[PDB]
Amino acid sequence: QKGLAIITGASQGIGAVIAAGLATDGYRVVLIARSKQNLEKVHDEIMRSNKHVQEPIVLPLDITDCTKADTEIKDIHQKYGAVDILVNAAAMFMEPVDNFRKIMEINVIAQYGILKTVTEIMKVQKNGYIFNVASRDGGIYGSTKFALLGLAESLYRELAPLGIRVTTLCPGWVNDEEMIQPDDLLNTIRCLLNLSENVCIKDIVFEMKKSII
Amino acid sequence: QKGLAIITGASQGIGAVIAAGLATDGYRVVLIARSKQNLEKVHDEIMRSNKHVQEPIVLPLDITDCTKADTEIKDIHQKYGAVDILVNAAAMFMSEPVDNFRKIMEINVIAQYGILKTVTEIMKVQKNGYIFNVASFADGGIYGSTKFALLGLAESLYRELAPLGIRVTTLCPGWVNTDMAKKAGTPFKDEEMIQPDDLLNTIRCLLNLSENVCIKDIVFEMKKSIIE
Amino acid sequence: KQKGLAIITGASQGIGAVIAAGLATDGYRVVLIARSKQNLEKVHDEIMRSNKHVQEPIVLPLDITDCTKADTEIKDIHQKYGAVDILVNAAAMFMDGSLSEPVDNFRKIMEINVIAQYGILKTVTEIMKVQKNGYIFNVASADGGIYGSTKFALLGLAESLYRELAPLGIRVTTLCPGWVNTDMAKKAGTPFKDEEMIQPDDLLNTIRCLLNLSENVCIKDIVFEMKKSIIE
Amino acid sequence: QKGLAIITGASQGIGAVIAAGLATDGYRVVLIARSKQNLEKVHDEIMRSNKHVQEPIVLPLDITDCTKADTEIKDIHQKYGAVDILVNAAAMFMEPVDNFRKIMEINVIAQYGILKTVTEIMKVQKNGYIFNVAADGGIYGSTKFALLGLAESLYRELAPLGIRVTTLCPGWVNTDMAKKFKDEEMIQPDDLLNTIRCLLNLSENVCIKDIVFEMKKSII
Repeated sequence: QKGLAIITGASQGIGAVIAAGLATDGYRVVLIARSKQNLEKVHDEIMRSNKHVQEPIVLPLDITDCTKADTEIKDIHQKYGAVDILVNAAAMFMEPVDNFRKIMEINVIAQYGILKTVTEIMKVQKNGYIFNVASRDGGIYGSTKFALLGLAESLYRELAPLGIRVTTLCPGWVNDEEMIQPDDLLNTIRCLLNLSENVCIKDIVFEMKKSII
Repeated sequence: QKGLAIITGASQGIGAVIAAGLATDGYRVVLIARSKQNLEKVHDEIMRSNKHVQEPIVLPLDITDCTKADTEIKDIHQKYGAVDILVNAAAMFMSEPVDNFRKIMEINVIAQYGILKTVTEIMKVQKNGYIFNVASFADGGIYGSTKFALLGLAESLYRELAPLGIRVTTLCPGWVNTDMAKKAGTPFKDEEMIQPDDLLNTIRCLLNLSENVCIKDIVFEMKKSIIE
Repeated sequence: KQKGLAIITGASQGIGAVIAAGLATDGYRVVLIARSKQNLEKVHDEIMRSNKHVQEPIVLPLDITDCTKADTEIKDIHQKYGAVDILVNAAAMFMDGSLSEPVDNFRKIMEINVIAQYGILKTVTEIMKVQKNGYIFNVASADGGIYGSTKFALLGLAESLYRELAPLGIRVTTLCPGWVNTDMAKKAGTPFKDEEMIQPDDLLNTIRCLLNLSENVCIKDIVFEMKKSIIE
Repeated sequence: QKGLAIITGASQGIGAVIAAGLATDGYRVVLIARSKQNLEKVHDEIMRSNKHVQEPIVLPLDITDCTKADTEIKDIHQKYGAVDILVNAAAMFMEPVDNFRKIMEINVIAQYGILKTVTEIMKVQKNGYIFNVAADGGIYGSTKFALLGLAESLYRELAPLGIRVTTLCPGWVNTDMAKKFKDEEMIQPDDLLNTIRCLLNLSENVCIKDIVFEMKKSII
């Protein structure tokens, strides 16, 4: 647990909890989002709750701005070294056609841009771990949800032979503790990071007890 | 009485086969593809091969232009009546990846969404209809993302349209023996692949099932593939 | 290619009875398997009344749990009538044993549904393996896990024979319908109207469609859902 | 307080590694298998391997003998109390007809029997966790699916009762049960042990039906 940890949706909920979780674990986290108001908030807390932490890297950014987002990340790669972890924890953004195109762009294209950038870096490293946090209208939501899965699926198979691992975590509801707690997703990741170097888990599906029956 | 059967990618391969077949069965097929010229040929072949068939409607169209697609199809519906079937048989399309990824999503997913929205609007009003989807390697995940997005779309509509009386079935064949197969990178002999008629006859079987039977999808596999 | 023998289990009623009838009308010489000789004969007589010129159905009074007697009878018919083109496993699901110990009920349930099925399969597949051709069709349908386990065991069996038999020219397809409109549905007290359910003919017509696909086309399974079930 | 942790296939391989792991963690583990002496080994290793540990109960038992198994498990429950965990790590025992019948008895009928007994107990406690470790004519395939259908069935049947179930489906794991091709860089038994560790620590309302472990190698 020594290199950088890029985390989208880092200023809120799950992204924030995992950011503070890996920072405590030793990684140097890169907090991506927009609010150089909400991020710093995560920055200050992290380092105000730890005896010793590498200190978070506040990178205000709109990942939907693909070109810029790619520049920002590369720059961060030039200054602070290798990237060991990428956690896609950004919340999903749910005339008809125009809206569907817009939902695909923000939820899938942008994500693809980030993976594209971070994957080039990791392959040069022959190592790295990618974590995807999912969830679970004439098909808008479904098409978008599967688009991300199929993307994860493809990367899983082609990045494995190169030492890079991909795991998508699919929980039902998470924030009332009748749901899946954010710490559950964080601890499952710590477990993942600690498995044998040759072990690959495609994904893990988290279901709420109440939802089962 | 058999109404309209709209087929996309109707000028070549699987589409041309299913279109010619449904026309023979008695539907008035609407042939959609970019080339007016190549569509007229499928149209010609049909008239020629059938004694009594409703003349296919040649609709040169780029489904990417969802606005034009909606207008044209609704005009056809107003003029010819009920739309019984939609067969999405358009071929899968595949300087900068991110923009390339967008064009691939737009052409394969966004466009089909447009056609599906138009047609389902018509079918929802009729409280009847059958939608068939014909589906079919690294690259940073572009191919799989696109494919899964179509299935996710299909999955959602299957559930949403069921109660309205509209059925949806996605057909997933491995390599299919059409000219498009040879021009693609097919390493198998004609015989070894899934045949075009297999898909058409499966669609024929689906159309004949009782009204309340729903089959989300049928996966077609090559003996050869299983062997290997 | 002349049409040969078509063996149907659970042929005296329900879905099996309907498929057997249709296959007889299609030209196959059907072998009706079930325990009731009386009821098998009624099916035999009904088919002949529907069409007197059809190949005459072979009535085979059998308890398929008697794997040895099943093997013997089936093989004699193969010796007698030739090539076995089709096997349809449509015997109903025996789901309940009135006994004290559940572990014992689980044994009996597994014996009657999986081991028995395995037996029939073993006999017919070795016949088809010699022929290098044939088509096998399976009709699927707080237990403490007893039901679910028996159901998957059957699916697990089908899935492996699918891969195992494909290269031998033998195809396997499992049909998984929700409620089907037959007398057995009535016997099971279905809460649905007849038309609301999947009709028997849909399974029969789907089997007919599979039999006409090109020889190299393999479809492991087809799932049938009732509009209502989805609407619910 | 941590109660009993029942482990089948505890005398060797994965079950062995899982048993010693849970012992070190705090549970009083019941070691089930046929070889008494081998169960003893695990017992003593665990003993000498930890400064302090609840002493493992050695239970020489052929779970094939259902009635005896149920009895033996009830005594331990009577005598020692609550059952927190049940780890089915027993190996897959593999006229063909009668042979298939035997394979089902040993692998599925027997396991059902164990689950029945343990489930009854956890039912009352309203708490508990069950962990499953997963030209033939379809025998192996059938058996494997049978076990899965059972686990899937219980998964949603026990969830509302406060009892969780998770099936761990690994590929090749490096245990000496290596009768039969990879170079000691398969799945390590510790990976399964640690995964179970993680699952035990998740919120009590989170449910994970199964986890598929693959070899970076197997994905060519």
